[PDB]
Amino acid sequence: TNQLQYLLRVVLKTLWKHQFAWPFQQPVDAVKLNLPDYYKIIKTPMDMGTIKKRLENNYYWNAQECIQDFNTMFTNCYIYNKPGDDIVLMAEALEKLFLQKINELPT
Amino acid sequence: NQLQYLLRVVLKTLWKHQFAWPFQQPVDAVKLNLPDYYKIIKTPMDMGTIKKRLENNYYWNAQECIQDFNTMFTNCYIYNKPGDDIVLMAEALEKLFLQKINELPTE
Amino acid sequence: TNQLQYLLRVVLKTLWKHQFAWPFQQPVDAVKLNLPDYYKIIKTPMDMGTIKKRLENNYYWNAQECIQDFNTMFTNCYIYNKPGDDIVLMAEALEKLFLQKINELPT
Ligand SMILES: Cc1cc(F)cc(C)c1Oc1ccc(C(C)(C)O)cc1-c1cn(C)c(=O)cc1NCC(=O)N1CCOCC1
Ligand SMILES: Cc1cc(F)cc(C)c1Oc1ccc(C(C)(C)O)cc1-c1cn(C)c(=O)cc1NCC(=O)N1CCOCC1
Ligand SMILES: Cc1cc(F)cc(C)c1Oc1ccc(C(C)(C)O)cc1-c1cn(C)c(=O)cc1NCC(=O)N1CCOCC1
Repeated sequence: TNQLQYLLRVVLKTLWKHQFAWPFQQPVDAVKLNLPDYYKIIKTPMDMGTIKKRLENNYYWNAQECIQDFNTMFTNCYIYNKPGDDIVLMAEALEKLFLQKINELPT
Repeated sequence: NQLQYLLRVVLKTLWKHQFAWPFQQPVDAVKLNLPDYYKIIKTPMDMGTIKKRLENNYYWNAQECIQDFNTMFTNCYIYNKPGDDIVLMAEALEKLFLQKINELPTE
Repeated sequence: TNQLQYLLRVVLKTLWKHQFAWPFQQPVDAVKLNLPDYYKIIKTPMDMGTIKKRLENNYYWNAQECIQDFNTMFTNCYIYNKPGDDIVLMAEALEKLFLQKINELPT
């Protein structure tokens, strides 16, 4: 099986279905929340919404580039928020699940 | 790629046909007052969805796409009486599907 | 690498950034601009928008089909408009650039 297929049909599907996915399914809406510093501090934004489109529209060079985007999504969240926030536990849980599913990856 | 063939040849052929229109998007059970449709048919399918899936790198391979076309025809034959307009249209389209699927490459 | 991937991430990216891209990012709206003859003279219309959808959705059989589309876009423009017209000077700059990027295509 292709790596990128797996990332779409398996890795991403699992994370998307998951309970805590909703804040990561579209980008952080800085106006709606009142956080003018978000686009200042977070240099390269990223969300599963974006990732899903990239898989569906032939953007990624290799599976290593799609994984990059996942880590950036997580690392972004951890930078901008203080540990033990609500959002951060959510991210942490998703990254747990994410990292499980990478290890099953085709080879 | 056989998937290319299913998009560019098989699906265009079927979509362009006169009988396609009821199979180009889901059956809208609300509009038809068919509240039993979504309870009887458990995997609904249509060319709208199939098209989307080919355009968005969903399928594991050509043979999963063929499964979807079959599910489309057989859902029709499950829900509807034989000899109904809808069922004769489905049969027309399936005949034409089987012709086009024969000249499939082997990759 | 796959050449289609190159056409998406490098060629089309570069052309779409460019200052003169905007009139070529969607079909030439003959009704808006008030050109009844455009669609009689131009038998195969084309634009960077349609090429993009096509790259994003697995439409192209191979990379030479995509390259023809880019060439149709320019020639259509030279056919329909007069020399010295602005749109032609724009397309000419875009074509220049297109041809540079095409000379670093994977093989
Ligand atoms: C504000 C908030 C309250 C809450 F109880 C739970 C969450 C996840 C939450 O965070 C979000 C809620 C909605 C949205 C929308 C739909 C606008 O994209 C985003 C977030 C949010 C998402 N992500 C990925 C973040 O990194 C941060 C988000 N919220 C800003 C935030 O965490 N805070 C606002 C002020 O700083 C402390 C808490
Ligand atoms: C209702 C109907 C009348 C007709 F003269 C021809 C058709 C094809 C027809 O079927 C449909 C018409 C519209 C739509 C829309 C566009 C709303 O999705 C769907 C169908 C239809 C499509 N498919 C694939 C089906 O299996 C069944 C559909 N309609 C309900 C239907 O045919 N019946 C409902 C119960 O009575 C027996 C027949
Ligand atoms: C009309 C016009 C005036 C102008 F000052 C600069 C341009 C590029 C221009 O051309 C277009 C402007 C907008 C649009 C929109 C965005 C609506 O589709 C299209 C064009 C246009 C684009 N392309 C690719 C063409 O080949 C021709 C276009 N316009 C009609 C046109 O250029 N002419 C109309 C008849 O007179 C000679 C010039």
